[PDB]
Amino acid sequence: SKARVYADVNVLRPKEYWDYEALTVQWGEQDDYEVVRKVGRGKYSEVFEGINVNNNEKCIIKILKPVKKKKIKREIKILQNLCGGPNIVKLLDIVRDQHSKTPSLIFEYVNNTDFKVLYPTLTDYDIRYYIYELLKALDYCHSQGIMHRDVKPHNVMIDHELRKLRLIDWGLAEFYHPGKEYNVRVASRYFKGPELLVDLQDYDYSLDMWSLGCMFAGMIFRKEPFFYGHDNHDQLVKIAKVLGTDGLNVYLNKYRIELDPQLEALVGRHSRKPWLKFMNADNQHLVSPEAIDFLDKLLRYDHQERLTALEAMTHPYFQQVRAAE
Amino acid sequence: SKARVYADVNVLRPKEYWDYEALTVQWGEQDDYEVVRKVGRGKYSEVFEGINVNNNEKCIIKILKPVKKKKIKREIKILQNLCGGPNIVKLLDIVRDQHSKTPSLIFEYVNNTDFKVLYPTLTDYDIRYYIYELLKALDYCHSQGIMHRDVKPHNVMIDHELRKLRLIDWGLAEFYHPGKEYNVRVASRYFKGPELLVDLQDYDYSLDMWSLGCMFAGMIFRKEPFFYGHDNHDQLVKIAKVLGTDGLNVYLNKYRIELDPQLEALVGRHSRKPWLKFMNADNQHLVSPEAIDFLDKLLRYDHQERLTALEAMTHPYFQQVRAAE
Ligand SMILES: CSc1nc2c(Br)c(Br)c(Br)c(Br)c2[nH]1
Ligand SMILES: CSc1nc2c(Br)c(Br)c(Br)c(Br)c2[nH]1
Repeated sequence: SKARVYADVNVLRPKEYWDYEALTVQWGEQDDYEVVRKVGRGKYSEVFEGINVNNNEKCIIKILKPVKKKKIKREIKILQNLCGGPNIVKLLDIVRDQHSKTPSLIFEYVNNTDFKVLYPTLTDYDIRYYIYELLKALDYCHSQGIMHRDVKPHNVMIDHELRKLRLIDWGLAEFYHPGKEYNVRVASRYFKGPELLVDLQDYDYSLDMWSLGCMFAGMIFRKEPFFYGHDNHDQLVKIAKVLGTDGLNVYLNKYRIELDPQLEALVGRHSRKPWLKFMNADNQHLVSPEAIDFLDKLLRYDHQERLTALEAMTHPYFQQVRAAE
Repeated sequence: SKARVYADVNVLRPKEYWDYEALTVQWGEQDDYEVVRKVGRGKYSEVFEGINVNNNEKCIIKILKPVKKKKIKREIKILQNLCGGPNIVKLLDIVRDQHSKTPSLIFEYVNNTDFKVLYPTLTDYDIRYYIYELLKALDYCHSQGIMHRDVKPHNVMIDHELRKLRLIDWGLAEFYHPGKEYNVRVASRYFKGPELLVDLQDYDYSLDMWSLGCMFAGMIFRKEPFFYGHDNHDQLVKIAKVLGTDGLNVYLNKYRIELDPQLEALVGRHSRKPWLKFMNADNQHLVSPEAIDFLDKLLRYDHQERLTALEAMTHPYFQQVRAAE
């Protein structure tokens, strides 16, 4: 498999663009930034709102829990290539604890409103708008040869008042290389594309669209996560129970990929579930023919069938938002 | 039915934008333009290359065969609204024979190469490129609330050397009005969308995409016309024999449209014909998974399922052309 778009970005760019292991970090002053209050935390870092001692501007300090120098160079190089692009979290500085080497990435500040409390307030248009904004981030990084590999609400910071959105956490992000096999233990479970659940290692930008699709199904259907699987195997089961297994079968055959006997019998056989069957009084006003049509073109077993970010932005669903533009 | 996009363009614009009957033509000097040589001719006009006596710049003089003042105002008003837009034939002046009222529309000159001789020379990329260019014309007029209703090679002037393309002949063009029934005797037969063949009068911009789809199938498969039907009825037969009749059935049912018993039994029952079954040594190099995928998304019975012009431009098929941009 090869990405249907932006497949040669890296092959035509200077090696120093993608050769992240060959990055020599320019550490700044661990001082210019003061932690003001812990505002978040993944298992790969603790996050705090912070102040830039110099200009007093707010900032976000991401202190990294012991990371292999090679992975940090990846996240850093990726942040550097995408810095300036639409809705990409701006990396303002890299610093380190003098005494112990602990890295902290300094980013632009985003007065974010956690999704668990923001999404239920979102109007039909709001969702359309924000998803749209997220699509600019995605189409942009994809156009730079980068797979985020970790799309999800948690990684989409949103300032509702300013309507400013930023795709964050490029720690699981990777450069796309035509015909390269990648680890399928990326992205959060509930957003893991089928290809990740069936060890189809030669994936691409499309991985993200599925993630987005999951995030979108969650927002319109008000069901977060949309595919709540306790474990990777069960994750493929929550999917098959929605997309149907015959679709899965076609996917598996097209890419000559087998399934492990155990999971195989666990995913059993399920008929495709109409998207409208997820509709209820609570989300009826967010569901629409276009929302369904857009979502249907996102959640495709075949990563090759999924809408590319650029195509998603032109789907009529986004027409009103584009018109405001 | 209502267009999935640009549906409210006219409803939000000043009435003088679409009220073409209320146009008061500003006739110029029938003199400034001299016919140099007949270069074309439809049944609604004779076309000649011409010279602008003033600046000596070449021009195209379209002398209209007796037209109802109401239709001329339509073509003229439409040409005026779209003048300046991407690849839209530029209307430079409207004049009239003093002695007899015969109208002549003066347009920009295009050193065109008839398609019957140009297309066979076109490379894979050339086709992609030109179709792309045509899509800008289409997405633009559609975004102004106008249905061309007559897309076809004959109406796409092309200067291969300059790679300049213009969508011409807006004589069958009309303003789009949400929920309005239009005459289905528009566009040339071989490019008539199914909706035109089954009297689905509430069509929209999508009509054009089918036309384009036909033109595209002709160019990649080297089969002009692609759907060669001797008459409107037989036109729906050449289609059903390709898209299959069950698809047709779904279309007919969704829009509660019956078929006339006569044609009904004439279209009989046919299975869908894989697009790749139109491939042969002569067009093999122009056919590709993306070309097929793009075409498949154009030739849909359901005008609502067809790619909108804006969506077609973002289809991976056009990726290389967009990259050159
Ligand atoms: C889970 S709470 C949280 N808020 C964040 C903001 Br605002 C930014 Br900007 C960045 Br970078 C990260 Br990482 C964040 N993590
Ligand atoms: C069929 S030959 C022909 N060539 C044309 C050119 Br060049 C232009 Br510009 C326009 Br407007 C029209 Br109508 C044309 N008709």
